[PDB]
Order: sequence, then structure tokens, then C-alpha cells
Amino acid sequence: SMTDQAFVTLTTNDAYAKGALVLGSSLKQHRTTRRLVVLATPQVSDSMRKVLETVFDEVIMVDVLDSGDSAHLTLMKRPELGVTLTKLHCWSLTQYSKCVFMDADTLVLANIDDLFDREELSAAPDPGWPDCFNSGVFVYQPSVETYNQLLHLASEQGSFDGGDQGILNTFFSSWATTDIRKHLPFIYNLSSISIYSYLPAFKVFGASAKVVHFLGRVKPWNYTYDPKTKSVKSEAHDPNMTHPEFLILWWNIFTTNVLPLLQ
Amino acid sequence: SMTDQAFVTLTTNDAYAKGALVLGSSLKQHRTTRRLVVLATPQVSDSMRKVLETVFDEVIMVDVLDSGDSAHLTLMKRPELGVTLTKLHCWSLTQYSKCVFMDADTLVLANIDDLFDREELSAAPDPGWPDCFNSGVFVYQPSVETYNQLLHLASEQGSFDGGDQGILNTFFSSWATTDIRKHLPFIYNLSSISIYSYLPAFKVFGASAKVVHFLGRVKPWNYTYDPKTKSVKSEAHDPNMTHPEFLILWWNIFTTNVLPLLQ
Ligand SMILES: O=c1ccn([C@@H]2O[C@H](COP(=O)(O)OP(=O)(O)O)[C@@H](O)[C@H]2O)c(=O)[nH]1
Ligand SMILES: O=c1ccn([C@@H]2O[C@H](COP(=O)(O)OP(=O)(O)O)[C@@H](O)[C@H]2O)c(=O)[nH]1
Ligand SMILES: OC[C@H]1OC[C@H](O)[C@@H](O)[C@@H]1O
Ligand SMILES: OC[C@H]1OC[C@H](O)[C@@H](O)[C@@H]1O
Ligand SMILES: [Mn+2]
Ligand SMILES: [Mn+2]
Repeated sequence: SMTDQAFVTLTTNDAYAKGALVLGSSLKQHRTTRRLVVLATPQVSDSMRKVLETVFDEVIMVDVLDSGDSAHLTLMKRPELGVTLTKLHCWSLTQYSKCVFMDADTLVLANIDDLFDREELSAAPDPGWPDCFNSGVFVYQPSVETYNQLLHLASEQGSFDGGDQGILNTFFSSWATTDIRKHLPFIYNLSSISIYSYLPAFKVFGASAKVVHFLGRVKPWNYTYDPKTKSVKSEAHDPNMTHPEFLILWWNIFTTNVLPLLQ
Repeated sequence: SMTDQAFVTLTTNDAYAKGALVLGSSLKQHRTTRRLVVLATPQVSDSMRKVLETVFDEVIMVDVLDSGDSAHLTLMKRPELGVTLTKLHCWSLTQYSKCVFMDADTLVLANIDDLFDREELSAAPDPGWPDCFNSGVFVYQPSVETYNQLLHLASEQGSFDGGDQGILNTFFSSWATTDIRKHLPFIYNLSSISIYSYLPAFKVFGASAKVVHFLGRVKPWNYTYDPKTKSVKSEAHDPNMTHPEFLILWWNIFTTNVLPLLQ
């Protein structure tokens, strides 16, 4: 229990705000004792900001930070993620002594308040390149020093992937090789692509999942959900449909807890 | 150092024996001072065993160990890997105090004799589920105790993925959470699939790669290579073709170094 520690998320538009809302709802569901904070930029509508105020203890307006790095973003095939540099504002939140940042496309499945036992920078390994941490869930300490060092590095050097993850890994470059206690178990940031890629591991370990992360171009809010049967329409090879359980949980929380505030 | 330490690989047939030949040639190219050993099973042809003896210091004949676990292997979509339990015989090699096991579908790009500074069990994270280690490159200590404990666990419990990686992860279950010194840098076991999945990380870190691992169903020896133009034919969506230079290097070593020994 601590009023000086928070979960922090980010939304730059009304689309990811549906994500932020479901995440915040899920953190209340599993009885967090910490504060809930969302960083929002001007493109979030006034009405949505009001809705965010019903779920989050603080809605904090910040300016968009955009890498403009079309070259590296294309290398990822995620041309829209330049605005993820806006995440660096999470370090300015000095009213808190420790925070957990969580992407707006994450969903909590159990209480995760034990993450506040960890020190900056604690994060889980990225399934793409596991000597990099995934920047969707991380434990950090707000700091005027670190905030400004991060903004400066972003201005001068940018990010190797055009978004927040590259520059955060570059700044926190010791992560792969020092202190194992700063490696969060993969169940605190379980990307649906690891479910597709090594299903045997998911079958043996996935019952312990604490956070699922709907990493990649297609987000839960882009699906067509039917509330009657509790199914989504799916195309092609969709790693989210290996264990569609998590996507359906996202939609059930959205439909019951969030949608009524929206329409 | 020279005499009581080895690199150890495995081949159960003449197909993977081509990979072992390239692997061994590559370890010689980079001037290892350790022994080179290959485990082989009766399906390997007599003529192919003779060729292996011209590259490896010793060819050690072992019995195939097969999980027969079609249900778990099907989850991976690798119905053929039950015979990978044969890898457990690497622990019987008590003529050596320390070994580095390397999958026959690996390729060495620089001297990696510094792996012998590591202690059992040291291995790189698996890109699919990075709280499991990839069993394609690992540092271990031959032991009659450990060998027999592994065979017993295999016989009574089997493997969660029907192959060696599940059982080795279960047996060495502390790897994810203890001693960061047992986490080998991902450059000592670089899956071609990580190049496709987070290409921006490969562009910044990939030049330091020491080992490449052609993990997955399609192996280098399944491609049609043209030696005249130094090209392969390939089909749509092939992670080996993101950075095809590793595949072409495999084929160049095979064509130049191994093909003459098969005469
Ligand atoms: O247009 C955008 C893109 C990203 N985000 C925020 O930045 C995070 C990171 O982007 P995303 O999850 O899409 O990246 P991925 O996890 O798929 O690589 C999101 O979860 C949001 O919190 C946002 O607010 N608006
Ligand atoms: O039919 C087989 C399959 C596997 N292997 C050996 O077991 C290892 C593991 O198999 P593989 O690399 O195909 O698994 P992956 O790395 O693709 O998951 C190979 O590199 C070989 O050394 C073998 O000798 N014969
Ligand atoms: O940097 C690009 C992206 O890399 C992966 C992380 O999940 C995400 O939060 C970040 O925005
Ligand atoms: O267990 C399945 C497979 O996973 C990848 C490992 O490199 C391989 O050796 C093993 O056979
Ligand atoms: Mn995300
Ligand atoms: Mn392999």
C-alpha cells in the first residue's frame, strides 16, 4: 500500500485511450493499492479526457514527442510509432518515488503490486531480441536528472528503432548483463507472439501469466467483437488467435466496464 | 584447456551431418584450441562417418533416444524432433571436464573459446519464450550423475516440447532467475528469426554476432544454392532471407571446405 507509487500509461489518441481504459479497469479488478496515472496529449478529445478521469487518479497533459525517424520505423514496419518518444515524460512524475510504466495495449490478469519491490530499470526480455528489454512494462524512478538526460539523448542521437524502446535500451544498456533481479519474469509482460512461437512453453507456464501485451500492428480495438457469442472475426495467421482467451478477456472488460462510458 | 575441453555436436543422419561438417569447419577456421567431437547414431552412413572423422577429433557412436511425444512435438509443428533427446548423451563424455554443446544447424563466425570461462548451465535466451534458454548452444560439465539424472527424468516425465529443450529447461530450471553469468549474450546463439522480428536491434548489434543458428524447419541444406552467382532460391516469407549473408556463408563453407572432403 503506497500513495507515492503509481502505475503510469500513455495515450496520444482516442484509439489507444480504449486500451488505457481497459488496462486501468484491469488494475482495479485485481485490487491495486497504487495510484493510476495516464499521460495524454492534445489529440485526445475533451470527452475522452473526462472518461479517463473516471478510471485514472490523474490524467496528465503532456506534449507529443515524435522521433520523425521514418527510416528506422520502416525497418520495424511500424511507421506510426514515432510518437512513442512521448513515453519519456513518465520520468518527470516526481510526485512519485517509484512507478511501473505499462503500454496502453497491456492487460493485467492478476495483482502485480509486487513489481514495486524492484529497482530501476526492471523489465522483461523482448521476444524479438531478448538481450533488449521490452519497454511495454518497466519499473523506474522518476527523476529530473534522468528525464532530462533521456530527452537530450533523444534529441542528439534519436533511437535505433525510431521509438522509445531503442533509446531506453541504449540508455539502460547494462540491463542484459547485470543484476538478474532487474530481469522481470516474462509472465509480467507476456506478448501474444511468444504464445504462437513456443506454444509448448505457454502450455506449461502460461497459467501463471500476470500481464498480456498485445504487441504489434493489430490492436485489440481493431477487431470486430460479437458480445452475444463472445467471438471476434479473425483473418489469416493471427498470433492473437493462438490463445484467443486473452483477446476475449480484453473485449469483455471493454464491453462491460468501458464501452458504456463511451456510447 | 586444449585436451580436456571440447565442442560437441550431434547428428542422427547424413542431412544434419552436412551441418555438423560446416560447423566443425567453421570452428577450425576461427582457430579453436579445443577438441571437436560429434555424436552420431547408426543411421549416419559409414562413408559419412569417415568424412566426419576428417573434420572432428572424434566421432562417438551413440544410440538414438526418441521421446515419441507426438502431442508435444505437434504443438511446435516439428514432428521430427523426438530424436533430439539423443543430445542428452553429451553428458556422458567424462573424458572432458567442460564442453560446449552446439546444434549441427549452427555456424561459427568468430573464435568463441571464451565460452569455457562459463559454468554449467550457461546458455542464451530463446526468442520464442525468453525465460527458457535455447538448447542449441550451451556450456556444460560432463558427469555420470547428471547424465543419469537426465535419462531418468526423460524416461519418467518426458519433455514439455517433446525434444531436448523442454527437459533441459525443466532440469536446469533456475536459469531464468539465478546468476546472470549463466545468460550467454544472444550473439553467441543468434537465431535467424530474431533478425526478422526486430531488425533495428540487428542493425545495431548484429555486426558483433559470433554464432548464427538456423533454428526452424527449413535448414541451410534444404536450399538450392548456385555457386556461380552465390545465390539461393527461396520462397515467400523466409526469415533466413532478411539477412541472407549468413545462409550464403554457410553455403560458401560447404561448397569450398566440405564438398572436397566428400569426394
Ligand atoms: O499512436 C500511438 C502509438 C503508441 N502509443 C503509446 O505508446 C505505446 C507503445 O506503442 P505500441 O504498444 O503500439 O508498440 P508495440 O508494443 O506494439 O511495439 C502504446 O501502448 C501507447 O501507450 C500511443 O499513445 N499512440
Ligand atoms: O533429425 C534430426 C534432428 C535433430 N538433430 C540434432 O538435434 C539438433 C536440434 O534439432 P534442430 O536444430 O532441428 O532444432 P531447432 O534448433 O530447429 O529448434 C540438430 O541441430 C542436430 O544436431 C539430428 O541430428 N537429427
Ligand atoms: O520502440 C518501439 C516499441 O518497441 C516495443 C515496445 O513494446 C513499445 O512500447 C515501443 O514503442
Ligand atoms: O526442443 C526443440 C528444439 O528447440 C531448439 C533447440 O536448438 C533444438 O536443439 C531443440 O531440439
Ligand atoms: Mn505495446
Ligand atoms: Mn538448431
